[PDB]
Amino acid sequence: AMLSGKARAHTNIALIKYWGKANEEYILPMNSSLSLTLDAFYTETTVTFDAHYSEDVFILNGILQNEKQTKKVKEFLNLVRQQADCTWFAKVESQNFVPTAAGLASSASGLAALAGACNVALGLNLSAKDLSRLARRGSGSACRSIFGGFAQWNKGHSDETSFAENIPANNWENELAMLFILINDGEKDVSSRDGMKRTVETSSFYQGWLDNVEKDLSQVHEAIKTKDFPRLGEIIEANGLRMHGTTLGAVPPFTYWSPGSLQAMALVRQARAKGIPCYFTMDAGPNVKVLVEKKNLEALKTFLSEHFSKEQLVPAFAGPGIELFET
Amino acid sequence: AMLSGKARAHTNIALIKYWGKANEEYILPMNSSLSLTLDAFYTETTVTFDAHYSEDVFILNGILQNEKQTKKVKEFLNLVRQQADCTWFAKVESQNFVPTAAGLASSASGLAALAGACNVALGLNLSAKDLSRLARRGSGSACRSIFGGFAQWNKGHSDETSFAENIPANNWENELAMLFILINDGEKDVSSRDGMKRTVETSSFYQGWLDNVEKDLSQVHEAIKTKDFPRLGEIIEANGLRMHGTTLGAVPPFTYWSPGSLQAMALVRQARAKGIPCYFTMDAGPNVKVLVEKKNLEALKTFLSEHFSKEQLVPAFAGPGIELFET
Ligand SMILES: Nc1ncnc2c1ncn2[C@@H]1O[C@H](COP(=O)(O)OP(=O)(O)CP(=O)(O)O)[C@@H](O)[C@H]1O
Ligand SMILES: Nc1ncnc2c1ncn2[C@@H]1O[C@H](COP(=O)(O)OP(=O)(O)CP(=O)(O)O)[C@@H](O)[C@H]1O
Ligand SMILES: C[C@@](O)(CCOP(=O)(O)OP(=O)(O)O)CC(=O)O
Ligand SMILES: C[C@@](O)(CCOP(=O)(O)OP(=O)(O)O)CC(=O)O
Ligand SMILES: [Mg+2]
Ligand SMILES: [Mg+2]
Repeated sequence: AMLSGKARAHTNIALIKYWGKANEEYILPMNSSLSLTLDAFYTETTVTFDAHYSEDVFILNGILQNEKQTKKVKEFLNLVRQQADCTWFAKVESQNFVPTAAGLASSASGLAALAGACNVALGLNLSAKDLSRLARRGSGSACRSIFGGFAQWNKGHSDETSFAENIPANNWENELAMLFILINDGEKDVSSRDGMKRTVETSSFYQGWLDNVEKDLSQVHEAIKTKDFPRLGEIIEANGLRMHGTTLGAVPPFTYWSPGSLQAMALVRQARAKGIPCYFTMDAGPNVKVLVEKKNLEALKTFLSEHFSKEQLVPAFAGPGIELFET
Repeated sequence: AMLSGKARAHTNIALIKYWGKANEEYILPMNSSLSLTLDAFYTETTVTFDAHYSEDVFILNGILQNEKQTKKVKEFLNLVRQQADCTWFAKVESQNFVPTAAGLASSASGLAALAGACNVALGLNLSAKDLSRLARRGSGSACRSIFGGFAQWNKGHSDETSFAENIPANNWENELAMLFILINDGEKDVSSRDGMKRTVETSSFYQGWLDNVEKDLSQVHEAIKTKDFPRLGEIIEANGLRMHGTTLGAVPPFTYWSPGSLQAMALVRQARAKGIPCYFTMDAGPNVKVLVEKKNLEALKTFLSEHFSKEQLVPAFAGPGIELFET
């Protein structure tokens, strides 16, 4: 009496940020977002539901995860089980294909992969849209990893209308790259879920954030239509900076930046001034991702080696949507 | 046919920031502010108006200043001359008593001192209030350096009603200190005048800044009345962070922070967690000022030597208002 399934899902990085929930229980977002799915970084996950299991078990890179480390996994299992009316404990075994000690965020690829594996195990037979909705409920950013290339998460107004979709771009995503700059001098960081909640509830800058998301999204779409990279880059760099601005107005205020983050951001500006078109973005942590055209990627990598070891500079390209496998 | 005068004025650091002009021509501020005048850092200035001078001349620490370096000085001379109906070119000789290469902001102490010296030379015989109004027109933050200890700049609504005054605190300012952490890894920085203008005109976060200044000011006043240092510190640290937040929402966005600024801010947080009550604040540049009680200053200095040379840690205490001298 067992049911099992497997999936592989790639990470995505938001160019227009999701920051703050309109509904915390269903992870309905206050604003729509837009991401690029990447090839380099991904998660492979198997799940087994078995009547003979005695508790939920989560293994990550071969290491048994403790209660706190399993929290998003455990909550997703309960909600997928309630949706299937399944009463069995599960075993989740996941492997993250990210660079050693990089400290990448893996909730997007991990919960997306877990959602795909559960869809297979429990025979839910979900469409891509409904698979995105399911993964949304484990982690908002996971719903975009269902899709490859550019994807948009439409905020919607309901569990039924909040989900992601691919954005066709005439293969423009295949001309682009993202160079990760790995920064480790970071303080202990508020989780994305807790930080965005504190920002929604207390930041005097959050209305300014909301008032600007939709125009940024429209201009990303216009830029994609004309393959206008400097225009894309200027929009997404300011969007990310605006997102981080909101945490300095929270109560108490906080920042995700480390000293190295600022050095990296300053160097991106110098690279642009030397004529290398490239634009930075940060999520809920100190790493700095640099959006650049493929033709300019080695120039950018060379320039940045003056201050960062080669271990600290990891390129990624456009990647595919989720893949499901039977066991 | 010559007229001369001299003044000494001390720097002040704003605990509640002035950020943005409601009227650029007269430097009427969008919000009121509140500062501590310091003992360690000051400017001495002599001015001579002479019918036989052939142009305005500004000497700073014995170095002839070029046109761009003289701009605020030159503009103040023209406006004080128009107020006296004086037609003579001037020579300004100023010396800044600040630490070598520290990169301290000297417009407050320098324009205040210049205003005091011109008041003497031209026999304007100004009250402290009217001297504050005069200095306001050269540089907003200079109007607070007329006064010692705590001073408030009331935004007013007119050239007549915008000026600073001392805040009596039952000598509480004499129990306090400010430890400067000198940071030099800073990019080339937008001037305070240009940055605050860009923030007023373009930042989506500026309304959030305005909406919070008056409650911060009220709570500083309540804290002064009860000599409640942790309450003072929490208010002013968040006020400063909110000020810097506004520049990340400007168009284009920018920051005054350097990598070292963030390291310093993180270390202040660690110091507080080790039980040292201290609170940071930054102006339009990378240096970090740390407000601390005198009894806790050497503990703070010791703790911080783990990451900064002793040249980088300069203490200051409460200081006096402006002093005028005849020639
Ligand atoms: N490969 C994986 N497979 C399944 N679940 C995973 C996983 N990697 C992480 N998780 C789950 O996601 C949780 C971490 O997600 P969370 O969103 O809080 O952090 P993160 O890594 O995405 C950085 P941030 O908090 O800034 O978004 C882990 O505690 C675990 O429950
Ligand atoms: N000791 C002094 N005496 C007279 N004028 C002085 C002076 N020191 C500086 N100044 C004047 O003030 C100008 C600098 O003021 P400004 O406000 O732009 O810079 P600042 O040193 O206060 C840092 P910030 O721009 O961040 O406030 C100088 O160019 C000069 O005109
Ligand atoms: C900063 C971000 O990466 C936010 C990541 O937050 P999460 O998606 O991890 O949060 P939950 O929805 O609460 O699970 C920006 C983005 O991915 O859009
Ligand atoms: C960041 C601040 O130090 C602003 C200093 O700005 P200035 O007073 O130098 O600007 P102008 O009025 O245009 O001369 C905060 C403060 O002193 O209140
Ligand atoms: Mg995450
Ligand atoms: Mg100044």
